[PDB]
Amino acid sequence: APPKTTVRWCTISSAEEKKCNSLKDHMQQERVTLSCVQKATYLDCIKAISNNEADAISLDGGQVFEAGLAPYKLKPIAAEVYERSGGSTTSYYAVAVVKKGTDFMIKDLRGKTSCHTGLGRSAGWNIPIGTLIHREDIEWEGIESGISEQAVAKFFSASCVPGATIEQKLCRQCKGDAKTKCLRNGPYSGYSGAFQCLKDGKGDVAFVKHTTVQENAPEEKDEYELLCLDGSRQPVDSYKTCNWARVAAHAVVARDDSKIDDIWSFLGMQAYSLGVDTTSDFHLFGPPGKKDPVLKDLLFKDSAIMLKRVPELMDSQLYLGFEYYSAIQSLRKDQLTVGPRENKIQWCAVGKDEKSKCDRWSVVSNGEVECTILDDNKDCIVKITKGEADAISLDGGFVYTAGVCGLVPVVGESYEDETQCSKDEEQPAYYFAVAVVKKSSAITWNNLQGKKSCHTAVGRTAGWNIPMGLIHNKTGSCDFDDYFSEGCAPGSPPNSRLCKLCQGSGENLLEKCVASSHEKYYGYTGALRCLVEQGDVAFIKHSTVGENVSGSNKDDWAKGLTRDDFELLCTNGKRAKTMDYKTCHLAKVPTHAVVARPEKANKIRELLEGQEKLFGLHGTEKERFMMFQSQTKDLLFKALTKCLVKLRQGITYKEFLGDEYYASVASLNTCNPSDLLQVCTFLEDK
Ligand SMILES: [Fe+3]
Ligand SMILES: [Fe+3]
Repeated sequence: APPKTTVRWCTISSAEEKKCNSLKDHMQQERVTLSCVQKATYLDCIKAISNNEADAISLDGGQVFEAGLAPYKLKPIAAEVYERSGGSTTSYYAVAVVKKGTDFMIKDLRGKTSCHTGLGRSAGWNIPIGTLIHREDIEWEGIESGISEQAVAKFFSASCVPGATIEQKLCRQCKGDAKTKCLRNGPYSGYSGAFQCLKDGKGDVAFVKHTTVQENAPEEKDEYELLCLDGSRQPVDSYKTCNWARVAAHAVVARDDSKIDDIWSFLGMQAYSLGVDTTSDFHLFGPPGKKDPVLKDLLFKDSAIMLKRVPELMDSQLYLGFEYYSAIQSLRKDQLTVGPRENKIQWCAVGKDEKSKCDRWSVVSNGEVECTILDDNKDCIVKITKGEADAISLDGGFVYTAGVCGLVPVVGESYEDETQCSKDEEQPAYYFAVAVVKKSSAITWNNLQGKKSCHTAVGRTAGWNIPMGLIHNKTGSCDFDDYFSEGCAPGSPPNSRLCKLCQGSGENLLEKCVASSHEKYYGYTGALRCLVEQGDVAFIKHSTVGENVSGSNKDDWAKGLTRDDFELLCTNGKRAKTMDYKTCHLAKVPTHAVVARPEKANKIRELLEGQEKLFGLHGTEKERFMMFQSQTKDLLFKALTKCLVKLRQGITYKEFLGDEYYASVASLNTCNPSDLLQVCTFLEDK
């Protein structure tokens, strides 16, 4: 994506400002050219980037955190990649390195001396200080107006903690001048300096990363060891079973509101040219048998092997994870101490009709269920990943996109009241993907190209995945929009051909193609209405038809209706009667399931057995409120849900979906993963 612009890099040391000037000499000869600015701190760099003075910096996990907060909301545009044998990674392990032969365990660290990478840094500060507090060791039980975070000064006798401008005990083991021993860029900073601090005997432990012995002493690795959390010691190479955490790689932050394309163009180019095996001398990442610590980790960490572009949906919150974001938070802000599950579950509700239905559930339940609101499914999957909402019942297609994201199926929606439900329950039986047509017996399966189709929504089992999975296999073109003549598939780009037949809120202005019941044509019932009113095709499930037809839907569009007005389209070319599913469907597909973070999932499940005993379809207070009946159409739960089938503990979204449906939504998504699917693909790594 084209400029011919300068990118203003922000360096926070003069060593690093020399590797940056050597790099803009290495391609003054490109569309995208570099410029270098030097600031004392990365925090002078952050607001340098807030104001439009600078354009990039590769910040630690810890300082990507603070760059992502207001009044500058910089986001991660690329990440460092790292391994040896197995592949590449987007993360690293914080370790606590000790000398072989000293004899302290983790219990015994008090009145010891520590070498730190820096103040506010992951492996160096956040991981190990945060872990000491949590265990009991560092005694800090907040800043209400409690004096505080440098209470490590009390724990450690003296330390070397670069950036500390509060404590003196913390500046104490640092080599260098007087003014400059305790600077960020000072001699005992980074992984490599904190390692040297320990080599020297200026600390008893160094709070470093998993490659720090090997980049600094590959030669004398047998002389060092790791300090495990279980009150044992493990060898240098046993860090997979002896680390303190796994944090998000350092990553390049840049204004959201700007030129993230030129920075990635420069970076993409640079790396391709001056990468790991360059064809001679400028190396952007190059780290052998120890150099001088101040020479290490300039621009990018020496252990970085590539720079991986970060999907546009990612923020810092999402970038760091739920655990690490919240661990920063713990120590970084207030004592947040007796509210981990705040015993109300937050339901995620898509748009205003489900909100009102939810709100009623809250009332009625006596606030056992509480409610969150969002405009999309997509947006609701983000809140859950982020701990801002806890659960949502989703179509199987969204189950796939959610499981990719780390969320797990809790209860499967069963559409037999009847079959599978307790003792009764086996596995939520599967429904069927179907193609519905009207009167005209011209239209066939094999004649749809050019038709005027209708879809439940984009990325919905029945409404999109089966239909488009199937068409796409035929054609082998990622052209979806340009197959049908015009259509409705809410959540489609507004410009699309597939945003053409949507009618939004009534038609009454509001919102012509959103994926919510704010859109006229959203859901299974929404796209039958499209058939009836505009559509040529309706991609729906097997009972839609027989749910709204012969006096079942009492809407005016549906008023006249009968199942005689509809037929099904077979894949063989032929047609059939709606009341014939087993013999003429698009495919047999898994049900709708409620998903949650895996930690949350066993008290969601009892919440729901609780609520179902009361508001389910043989509920005790079902006169007060029936959970599975909607005042519009499907709202929270599909409207003819009979019960919620319990998934056994630790079931993955793949096992839930099965291999057929797993393989069709994988294969379809080889073409145009949505932004939430791209954030979550990235993050399977974390
Ligand atoms: Fe780091
Ligand atoms: Fe569905």
